[PDB]
Amino acid sequence: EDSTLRYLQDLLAWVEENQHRVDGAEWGVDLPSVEAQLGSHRGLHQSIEEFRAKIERARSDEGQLSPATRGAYRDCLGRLDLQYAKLLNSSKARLRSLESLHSFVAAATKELMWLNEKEEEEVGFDWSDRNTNMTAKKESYSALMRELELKEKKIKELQNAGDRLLREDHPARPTVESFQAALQTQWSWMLQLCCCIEAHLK
Repeated sequence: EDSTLRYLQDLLAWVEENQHRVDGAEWGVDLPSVEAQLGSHRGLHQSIEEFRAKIERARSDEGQLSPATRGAYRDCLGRLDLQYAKLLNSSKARLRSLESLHSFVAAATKELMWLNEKEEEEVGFDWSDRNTNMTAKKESYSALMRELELKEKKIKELQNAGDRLLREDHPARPTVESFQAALQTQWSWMLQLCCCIEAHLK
């Protein structure tokens, strides 16, 4: 009777609270925070997929109702199939977006650390007059240029990847943009460093 209506409304409420959960969730602002959101959403998404079994069971118990109540029951089933479809598609899209975000953020983080580490090294080296071997200094700078020429292509590859996500209207725009800005800033610092260095080689 009403224990029936209550069960269908319970399933509806579950779907509805999770729609709320998916719709309002964060994306992350750095590698560890994005990984956490992705990890968390993977479990939520599995749970949503698994929820289907409860709907197909409610669907199965269809033939258990008397003729006078099958109509209303099916109506409610239709609402449930509908809301669930919305939820599942929202959850898939969130997973997809989290995966592409994580991939981009992970690659950018790696290149930011490489750049920062390279800067430390090159700052440590004695480029000044105290180092009297101008030949050795020139050979080091050349080796640096060689490395940066390769690295620059990778950085460009990353910026483009970010642009693709934006063109895609990725819902984590702010995080993507902030990593694009971070990469460009670090690159400019590296370029600046190269200028300081060549000042000692003239």
